[PDB]
Amino acid sequence: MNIFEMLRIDEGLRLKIYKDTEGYYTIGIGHLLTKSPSLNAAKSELDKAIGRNTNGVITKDEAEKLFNQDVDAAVRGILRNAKLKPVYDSLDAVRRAALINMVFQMGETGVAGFTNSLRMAQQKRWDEMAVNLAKSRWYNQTPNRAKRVITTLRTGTWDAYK
Ligand SMILES: [Cl-]
Ligand SMILES: [Cl-]
Repeated sequence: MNIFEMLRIDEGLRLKIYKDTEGYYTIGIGHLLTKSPSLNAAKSELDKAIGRNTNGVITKDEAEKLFNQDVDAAVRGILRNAKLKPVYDSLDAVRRAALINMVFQMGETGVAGFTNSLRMAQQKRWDEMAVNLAKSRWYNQTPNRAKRVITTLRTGTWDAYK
C-alpha cells in the first residue's frame, strides 16, 4: 500500500466530468475543477488543465497525469506550510500518507485548522487525536472515508484499507 493506491481507493476514477460529494465539478481521481455552478465554467477549466478541447471527457492517462500533479502539490504544500511541516516531520511513513490524503481532500488551509488534533498528533497522543478528529464536519460529511484516514493516522498501519 502507498499514497497513490490509498487515494485511488478513496477517490475513485471517473473519466467524465462529475459532481463530488459537495456538488462541485470534478474529474479523474478527485481533481476539483471548480466551485462554480457552471458546467461550462467546468469545461473551460478542464481544457486549460489538459491542454486540449476535451468536451468533458479525458483518457485514463490524462486522469493519472492530473493525479500525479495533485499528489505532488499536496506534499509540497505540506512541506512549505509552517503549521503542517512540523507535524509531518514528526510522523512515521504510514501516518504521513494519511496527512497527505487529508490535504489532498481538504486543502492545506483546511487541515492547518485542525489545530488541536495537530498538536496531539505531534505529541503522539493517538487515541485522543482520533477522538478529536471525529468531531468535525469532515467526519459528519464523509464518515466512511474519514474513518479510514483516522484509523490510519491513529494506528500507523494500513489495516483500514486492506
Ligand atoms: Cl491543473
Ligand atoms: Cl464516506
